[PDB]
Amino acid sequence: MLEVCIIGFGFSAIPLVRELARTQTEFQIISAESGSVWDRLSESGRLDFSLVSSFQTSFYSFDLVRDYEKDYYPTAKQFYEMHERWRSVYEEKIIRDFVTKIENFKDYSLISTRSGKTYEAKHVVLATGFDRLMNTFLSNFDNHVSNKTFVFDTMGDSANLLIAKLIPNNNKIILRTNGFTALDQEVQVLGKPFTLDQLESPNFRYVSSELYDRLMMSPVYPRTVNPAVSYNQFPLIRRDFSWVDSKSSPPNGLIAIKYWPIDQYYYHFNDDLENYISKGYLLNDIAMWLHTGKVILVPSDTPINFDKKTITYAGIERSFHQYVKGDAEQPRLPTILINGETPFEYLYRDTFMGVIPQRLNNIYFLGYTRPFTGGLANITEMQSLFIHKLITQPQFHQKIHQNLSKRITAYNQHYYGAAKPRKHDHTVPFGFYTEDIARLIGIHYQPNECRSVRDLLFYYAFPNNAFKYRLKGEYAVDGVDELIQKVNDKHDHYAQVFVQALSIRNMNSDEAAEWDHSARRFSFNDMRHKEGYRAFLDTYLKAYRQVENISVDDTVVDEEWNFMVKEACQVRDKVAPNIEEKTHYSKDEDVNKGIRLILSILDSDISEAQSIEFIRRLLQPKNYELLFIRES
Ligand SMILES: Cc1cc2nc3c(=O)[nH]c(=O)nc-3n(C[C@H](O)[C@H](O)[C@H](O)COP(=O)(O)OP(=O)(O)OC[C@H]3O[C@@H](n4cnc5c(N)ncnc54)[C@H](O)[C@@H]3O)c2cc1C
Ligand SMILES: N[C@@H](Cc1c[nH]c2ccccc12)C(=O)O
Repeated sequence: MLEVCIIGFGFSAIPLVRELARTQTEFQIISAESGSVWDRLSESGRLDFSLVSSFQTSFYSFDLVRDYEKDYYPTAKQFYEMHERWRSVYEEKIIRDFVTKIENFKDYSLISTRSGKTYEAKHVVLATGFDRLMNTFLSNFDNHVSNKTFVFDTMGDSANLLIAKLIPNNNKIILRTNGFTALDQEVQVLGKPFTLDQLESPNFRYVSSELYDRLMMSPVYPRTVNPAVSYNQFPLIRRDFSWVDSKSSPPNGLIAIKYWPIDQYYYHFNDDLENYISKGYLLNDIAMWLHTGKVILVPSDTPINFDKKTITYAGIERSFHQYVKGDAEQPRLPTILINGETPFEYLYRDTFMGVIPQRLNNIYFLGYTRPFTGGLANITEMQSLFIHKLITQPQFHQKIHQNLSKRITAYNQHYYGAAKPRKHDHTVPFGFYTEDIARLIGIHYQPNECRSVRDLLFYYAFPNNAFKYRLKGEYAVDGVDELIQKVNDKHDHYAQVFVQALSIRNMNSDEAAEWDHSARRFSFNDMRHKEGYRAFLDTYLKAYRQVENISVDDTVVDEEWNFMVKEACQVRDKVAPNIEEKTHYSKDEDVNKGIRLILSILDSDISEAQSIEFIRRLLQPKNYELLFIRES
């Protein structure tokens, strides 16, 4: 009888199928003829956008070792073409059918399909993706609508893309909001560009969770009074974070939108705008929309008349063309019967690492963990190794399952505290998840085995991408050595991120907050770098309309709209004039001097002197314990 049956083949299943093939483990795939959202967009000519995740976190290690030459954000078209490439490789192992039920028994599961053919398999892996009504809404969007008003009740990456397609046709956008977290998907470090996933250095949580909190959360929590940051100019973007009860930050369950800042979009695309726009690189700078009044934030209880399609704000009954509210993504799971009898209910927090449900036997979930930043590939590549190791090695299967409920309890205590399960529990920081899985599999690194300072840069500062853990050991991929070499050379061995931690080692969280925003351009939501691109924004809108073959009238200054903009930006108009011109930009000075210190001792063996003390203390970090990794 079959050893492994995989249900669903799109993107998440790729690395697991690759490993089962290499161990020549018997397996079968069943995926529906229907296809994915990527197929639907392909079939309607709608793959004209880009990923919000960098290439090095969005493509699998066995592609990166062949294809990586620089950091960049691939297009949707590039993403899907990689999906299809791998489908052509394994299509002979795919039965085109739709799974309707799984009866889970002691040794095996009985799988049913719509064609009526049944299958028996010892191990069952589900990688079927998620449902979103927002997908159908993008597949039916008319991008030639112009001179209209739109009302949004949710803000997310899908909503942000629609706003980017609506802005150039002179459409006005109203956001009825209880706040959202937005982050520049690319930032500058002493002028040079870094995708945000490059600057997370997540293993510094092992030094101290308080130090790691100071490294990451001042752009998310309103910790600085600096009047240049968007959460001071537009306080309706602030969310109610009272649910957070973990000492691990960024907390599991936090989601952010990643967007092109206009200064970085200009840097990359201004010399060939019409071509870049047509390739899928669209300007989606929400901070620029608020700055210019093209998007306004209004209180979440602003009244809407759905009968008349009006919304009333600033004393104005504003008629609107369309109202938009996105649904909750739910996973696409078939009916699963505990013991062939009891319906199973999915709950992310009641599974181990989002993969192992504790009510079932030999059933695994692949692709249902979401990364807080970067691509899903980092997550699904590590999940695939975990799953493959579970399927093919009984000693590991037993070592994990013998205390499964206790591992889940300790995991949840660490990352959720006493919070009730939330809809977004499945979102995790990618460098915590890949490192968590690595330590479970045993392909992690050990902080105490670093010899030189260059070793400490790799352990702590080099991003915890899946390929980081595939240089040596059980899941080693050929070519990973040159890839890490390329990445280090191209990012100066990540000395810049390492120096950030050193600069804040003795600050409290408010000192750290103001230090983050003392740079000439701080990483995220710097409102000082918007007005200077007003001219370019007009060039962008003209070029966008040329690509879309549309004629649009911008002569009518919407006076009603201008009035509503003025009402909505009163805090901005008060705090923005407080923006200071400094003599010293403290963060820029500290990072330059810290980088020059590190590159002079890069090759020194572990043997300012207070920085020396800090660096030597990285060999035995005292917050290294993760109790869900142990077998008691
Ligand atoms: C608009 C949009 C933009 C995105 N952008 C990014 C991005 O920039 N970066 C990123 O990392 N991720 C992004 N994602 C995430 C994206 O969902 C994943 O990267 C990927 O598409 C999901 O892979 P999957 O294999 O898990 O699901 P899918 O690709 O949806 O594959 C699941 C497959 O299983 C099939 N299937 C489902 N149920 C059954 C069943 N019962 N029986 C048989 N077959 C079944 C489906 O038909 C489908 O073919 C985006 C998602 C969307 C919707
Ligand atoms: N540590 C870097 C990058 C960073 C901060 N907060 C983040 C949140 C998410 C991703 C990256 C970051 C900085 O302070 O600029």
